Amino acid sequence: SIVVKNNIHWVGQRDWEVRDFHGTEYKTLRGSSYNSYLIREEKNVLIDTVKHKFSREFVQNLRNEIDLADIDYIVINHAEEDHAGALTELMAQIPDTPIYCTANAIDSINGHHHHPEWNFNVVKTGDTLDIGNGKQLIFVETPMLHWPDSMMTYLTGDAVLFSNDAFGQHYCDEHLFNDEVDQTELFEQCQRYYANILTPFSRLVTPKITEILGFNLPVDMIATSHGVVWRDNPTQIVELYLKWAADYQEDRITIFYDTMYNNTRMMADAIAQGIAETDPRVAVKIFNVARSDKNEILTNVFRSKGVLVGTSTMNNVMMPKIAGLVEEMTGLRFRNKRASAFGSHGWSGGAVDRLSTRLQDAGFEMSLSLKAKWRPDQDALKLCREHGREIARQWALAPL
Amino acid sequence: SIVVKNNIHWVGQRDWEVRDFHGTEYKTLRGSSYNSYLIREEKNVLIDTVKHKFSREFVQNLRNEIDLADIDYIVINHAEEDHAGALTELMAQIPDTPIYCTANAIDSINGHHHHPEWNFNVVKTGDTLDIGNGKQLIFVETPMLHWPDSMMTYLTGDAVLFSNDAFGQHYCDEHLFNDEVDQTELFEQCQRYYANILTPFSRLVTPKITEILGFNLPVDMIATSHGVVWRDNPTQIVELYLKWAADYQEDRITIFYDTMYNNTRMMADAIAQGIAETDPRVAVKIFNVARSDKNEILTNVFRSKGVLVGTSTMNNVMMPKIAGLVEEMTGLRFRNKRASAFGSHGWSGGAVDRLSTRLQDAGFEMSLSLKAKWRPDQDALKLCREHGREIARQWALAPL
Ligand SMILES: Cc1cc2nc3c(=O)[nH]c(=O)nc-3n(C[C@H](O)[C@H](O)[C@H](O)COP(=O)(O)O)c2cc1C
Ligand SMILES: Cc1cc2nc3c(=O)[nH]c(=O)nc-3n(C[C@H](O)[C@H](O)[C@H](O)COP(=O)(O)O)c2cc1C
Ligand SMILES: [Fe+3]
Ligand SMILES: [Fe+3]
Ligand SMILES: [Fe+3]
Ligand SMILES: [Fe+3]
Ligand SMILES: [O]
Ligand SMILES: [O]
Repeated sequence: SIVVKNNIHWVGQRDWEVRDFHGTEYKTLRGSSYNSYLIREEKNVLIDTVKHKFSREFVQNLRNEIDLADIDYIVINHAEEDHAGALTELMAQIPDTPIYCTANAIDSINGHHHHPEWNFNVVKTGDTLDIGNGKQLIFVETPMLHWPDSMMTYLTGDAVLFSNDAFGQHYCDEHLFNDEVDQTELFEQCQRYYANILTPFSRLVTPKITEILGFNLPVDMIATSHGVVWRDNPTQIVELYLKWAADYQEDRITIFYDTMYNNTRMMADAIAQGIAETDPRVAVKIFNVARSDKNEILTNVFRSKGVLVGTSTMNNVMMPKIAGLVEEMTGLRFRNKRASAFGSHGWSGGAVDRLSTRLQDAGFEMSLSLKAKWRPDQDALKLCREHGREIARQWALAPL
Repeated sequence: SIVVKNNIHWVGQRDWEVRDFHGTEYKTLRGSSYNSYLIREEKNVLIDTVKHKFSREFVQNLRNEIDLADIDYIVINHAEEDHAGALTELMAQIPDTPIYCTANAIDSINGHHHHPEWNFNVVKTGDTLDIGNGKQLIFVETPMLHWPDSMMTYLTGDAVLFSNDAFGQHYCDEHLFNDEVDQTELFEQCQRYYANILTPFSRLVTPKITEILGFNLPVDMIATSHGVVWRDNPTQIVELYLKWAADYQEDRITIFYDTMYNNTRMMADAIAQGIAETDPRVAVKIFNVARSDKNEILTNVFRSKGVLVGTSTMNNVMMPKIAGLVEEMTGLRFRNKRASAFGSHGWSGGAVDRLSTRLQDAGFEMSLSLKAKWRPDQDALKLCREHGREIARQWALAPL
């Protein structure tokens, strides 16, 4: 194990090979980690666990650190499989150990493990737990961040905020602290995390952070359930969350599409040029949804002021990958963004209008659509380049 | 080149490496071919071409077979890129050569190539073209099979029906004739082709085949644009098309789903058991949409009497891959099929009802949904197994 601070010991699990989270909806390109902590004062407290597949390693490593019978309290900030998956394995050795968690946590913990006979202790915001030596744990309820059972645990004296998922990122490294890792790679994974997971709950992030800051509690470190431990200016990740939650957007336009014969692709490239030559301030990214990483697309959309989505008509409907991605954006609930649909068709078409409607349903302020028949000739590409001009002038953050 | 029959020479292109058709919406696991034919009587006629990427090889191989200036007529049964892609390359050497095709073909050919100065000859059903030696070509319009410009060309005397896409399949082999290849692999690719491409136009297949059979024209061979040439009982592929077009279905149920933590998967496996123990006559297939081949899924759905689609609730909506696949099935327009939605949720759910509605929009006759919270315990799995029982009894093709 690794010493986090004083009597705080990291007993989690690094996952270098992991590439798929939430099934296949979140690609972890730089691996991930599952942070579990063992506090050893007068009382011994285990905070969260690890993935189920590493349950055997978790219990064995935990034995080498401390006798399982000497563990007093178990804390579950979150009952998702990647944090409470090894719970059943552990409770088999110490079934009488009390479990501190939220009321919703009992529903989620029992929902996965089916061991309601366990000794649960429902906690709510303001509740405290003495561990001796003048130190105590303070619990803060954070429902829908990102789960109904989510909560944070604060350790007095050491000033360590166990935030679980919050302020975490999927980044695997042998070093434990934020000031010991690559800053660029760290920022990319942090932003990648919020944009794909916490975006729809942005309206709850600001008020909750304000509430926690209102407690006037000192924060020396922020120990999340994923990635590094924030010790050097740990409040920096909290500030980013404040910015990201405020309907974050840069002067950027993201264009993505699906194509069978590149007709729609040629439209996208023409649109980008029309934008770039109209507003040099705007950064432009283009992705083929079939050839690109879905999570990178969503991260840019989160950063963008507006997007253009392209699709060709296939059997009177839009292409499946485009339909699927739009369905996903509807769940993320992006705010204060604009959208414009485009694409090519053969005869009757109809996929472009279909897509435009669903983008509006997803919450985007819709501009006019751009349509073309078969492969665009020189005259058609002028219109597509013109469409980019019209979009750039409309979506301008400032004059000129 | 290879001799098909008498003065008919195959001048197409085999594609062993090809794995993606229509972008990435049709996986060609056994490669494919692009059949082009050169008829050499008193007149010389080229029927269709090949993919654009093989244009340089096509024109070069064609030169070795015949002088390009000695080619009298060019026939385009279909103006899709995989058949008329090398047209521009060829017309650059012989721009004065007449092109025979449908009225819609001119719109599609010009739409891709942008060379309207070419000498087009609009043809319609019943039109003939003399090539000498008592032989002539007969044109038959087949709109929406699968394109508005689609048509077939019949050669009298030799009794060869150039059907283009119709009765074709994506199967690459060094041997040219159907009686020279693996029959099982051939049938799989043929059924795979119709189910994924021609399903929505099934209402047009029967009447068109009836019309062609009404001409009382002899059929010795059927030369398609993809795969083998039917010479040994060539009308066998036509009979399959008659069966497949009549809202084809076996006593079979296809179950597919997407899952983040296998909760929905455990429901699917439980449902399958409940069905298998209720109706042994039914064949059952199960697929994870994230781990399976999309085209194999659609082929089974085409063969099935009904399907069960599973999804967990993710951000108040369904999983993208499931939403995307449902969008695709809506375009295929399956008929006389039944559907039942299921899936797991965390708290409020809603993805199951959402999916069930879209399945009904896709044309499926909807049965009751099956829902579960978190991971199903023993009592929950009984319900899922019970749901399979209720589905099996309802979807029974015959009593008991
Ligand atoms: C399988 C298939 C289905 C199609 N269905 C339609 C359709 O329903 N309506 C339409 O107007 N065009 C249809 N088309 C024509 C395409 O939309 C047309 O070729 C388009 O310009 C190509 O789009 P792309 O940018 O993806 O290459 C279809 C084409 C294919 C290959
Ligand atoms: C990222 C994420 C989002 C979720 N969103 C919802 C939701 O909006 N509504 C709900 O009832 N449950 C939600 N859940 C809980 C899951 O539906 C629950 O864990 C389910 O039982 C797992 O489904 P599975 O079969 O794919 O593993 C969510 C879970 C995750 C991981
Ligand atoms: Fe989580
Ligand atoms: Fe997590
Ligand atoms: Fe075609
Ligand atoms: Fe084809
Ligand atoms: O998590
Ligand atoms: O085709």
